[PDB]
Amino acid sequence: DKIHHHHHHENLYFQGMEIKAMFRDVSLSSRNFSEMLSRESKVVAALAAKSPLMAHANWRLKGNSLEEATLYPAFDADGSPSTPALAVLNEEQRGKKHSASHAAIWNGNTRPNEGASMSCHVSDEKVLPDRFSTRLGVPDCYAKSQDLADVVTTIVAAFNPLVVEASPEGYFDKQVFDDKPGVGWMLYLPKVITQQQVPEARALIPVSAKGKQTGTIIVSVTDAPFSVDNPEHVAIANRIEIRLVDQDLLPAYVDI
Repeated sequence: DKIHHHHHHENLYFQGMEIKAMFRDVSLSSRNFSEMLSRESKVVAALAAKSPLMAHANWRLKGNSLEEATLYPAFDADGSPSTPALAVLNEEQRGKKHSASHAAIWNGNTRPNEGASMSCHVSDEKVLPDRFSTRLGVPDCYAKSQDLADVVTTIVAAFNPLVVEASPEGYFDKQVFDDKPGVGWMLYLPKVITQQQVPEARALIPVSAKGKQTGTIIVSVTDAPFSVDNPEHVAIANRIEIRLVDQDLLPAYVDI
């Protein structure tokens, strides 16, 4: 109900798909809202191609209430960051030296399972990694793995991350290593990962950029939408996690 439009509800448990990325951009500040919203606009564009409910015009800033969460559109008609949105983010940042959510937006849809939201977490000290996350909702029978791969590749091109995790909420309690990233439905790593290294993987999608393979998306399930309630989906994602660690391909969260 308030999972997408309220600011702090991103810390609460919900039923839906979650794509979490960790990156290190030494040129990105926590006050550079224009660059944050422009990167989010690229991710929104990938979602808008799949569903009309994700169109840029519908997206709004998050708020402390449903009323102020529907007042400010995130983008202009062309998809660029809107000035009213940048004006609000600059005023809320004023004085506040510490914030756990930057450029937090939602698709303005309050209907169950029809909503979506995303936010950035930029650290100015750059000792801890920067973060980006997006929440979409429970995948139905018409949820193709290629559609999720397209959204992950767009996030890789927009943030050049060190890791992207894609899994339904609640998979973290089911992953083999709690100190290392989970495979879930998909896992992106900025390394060339082959069939010989991970023979359990149902798909290994190469991600290319600047004239070479930048990384690989590891897919556990390709026949149906990944379900945390399906013990077969969890067991194969768990086997892939064990395989990746056995060959020192899976880093610890603290080491990222």
